[PDB]
Formats: sequence, structure tokens, C-alpha cells
Amino acid sequence: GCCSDPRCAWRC
Repeated sequence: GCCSDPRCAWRC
């Protein structure tokens, strides 16, 4: 998942 990565979760 995207929300799995911090580089994405940053905006989750």
C-alpha cells in the first residue's frame, strides 16, 4: 500500500 510507506503516509 501507499499508506504503508512513510514517503507516502506522510500525506495519508
